[PDB]
Amino acid sequence: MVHYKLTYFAIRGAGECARQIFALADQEFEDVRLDKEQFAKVKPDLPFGQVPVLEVDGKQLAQSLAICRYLARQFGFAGKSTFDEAVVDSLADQYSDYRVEIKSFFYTVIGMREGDVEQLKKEVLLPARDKFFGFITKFLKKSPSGFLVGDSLTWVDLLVSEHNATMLTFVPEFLEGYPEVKEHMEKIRAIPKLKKWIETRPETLF
Amino acid sequence: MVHYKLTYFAIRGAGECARQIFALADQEFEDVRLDKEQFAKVKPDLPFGQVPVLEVDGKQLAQSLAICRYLARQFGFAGKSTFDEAVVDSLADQYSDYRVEIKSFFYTVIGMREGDVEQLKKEVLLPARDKFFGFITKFLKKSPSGFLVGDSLTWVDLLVSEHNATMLTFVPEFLEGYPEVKEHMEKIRAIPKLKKWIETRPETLF
Repeated sequence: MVHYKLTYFAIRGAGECARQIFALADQEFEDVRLDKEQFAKVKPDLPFGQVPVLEVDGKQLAQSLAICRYLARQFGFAGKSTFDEAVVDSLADQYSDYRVEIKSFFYTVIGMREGDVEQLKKEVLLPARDKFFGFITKFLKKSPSGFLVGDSLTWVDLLVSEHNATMLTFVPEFLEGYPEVKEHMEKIRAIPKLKKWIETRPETLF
Repeated sequence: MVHYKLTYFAIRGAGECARQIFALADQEFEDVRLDKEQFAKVKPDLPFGQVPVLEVDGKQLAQSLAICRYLARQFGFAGKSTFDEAVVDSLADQYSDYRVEIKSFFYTVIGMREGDVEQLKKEVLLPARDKFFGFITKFLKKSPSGFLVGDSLTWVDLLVSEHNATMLTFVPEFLEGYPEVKEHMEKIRAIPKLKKWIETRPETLF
């Protein structure tokens, strides 16, 4: 069959969505986890000199979003129509904008950058999250099934549920003003094959 | 009969790549260009409070990339295989990473934010275009046909060529060490249905 290989760091981060799609599909893949120094050696061979990279039968595909969308389409977690597919897409991009907003908080909290936590929480993380969650919860309120688009799992469900789960580990009161978002993170993560993966996957933080 | 409406500002920006596919596909649409006050009355009703928004028989879709991809799939400008569609997706995502890096210089020229144009250009813009252009050149040099993916026009071809033409009007030597980038811009813009649009669309600053 198709051979899949995902090359990324030894964290969840931007590789985890792919992993979560594979586990939802019962799809074997080679899960290759690099440290900093091995990234430095292989990166000139990557399409944009960056991880995560997906090879399918040796053919490279980079960019988490493009990878996550591709695998979802292959295994039917993209949306049930091309329009719902675009809607999934639009939420995943809104999520990414958010992530750009908070890049200075996250990289400080994960100990990879210099800065003041509580202050970067106040001025950068909490605003950015309010806007993002404000929009996310409108989608959730118009969804009786609890999934972000339609009434079936799509790849954004994973992006957002997994990020929230990670955040709680750094910011215990992250879901404070947002009961729907919390309900969503628990609904997605209790999906048996996903649940199995969260239990068995390598343990990192973030 | 499918009715399309594009809602955006009186500006090229995030709306234009949608407009260009509509030009290539010979597809009628309502080009709705709003001002400050108009946007503000409508803002609460947009899915993430932002334009561009596309209405497809009344269904809203936000986020420029989600929008262009969806349009591209409809009219055969997305890629020839779902993998190629992935690779186009990833160059679009790289393009946007590069727009995030250059934001600071972009809002300065545009007269949106403060900051020095000698500084920001040397320090932010040109090293970022250097990184990015090496990528685009690599895909170009891999292509016998001139497009960035495959032997056919794709929607990242439109985003990349429209940004270069735009940047060219703030930075006269953006593109000086980069003949194949220039040839790509010239080649995409000469496509007759797109040429006619560039010549007939309203003239705006950006």
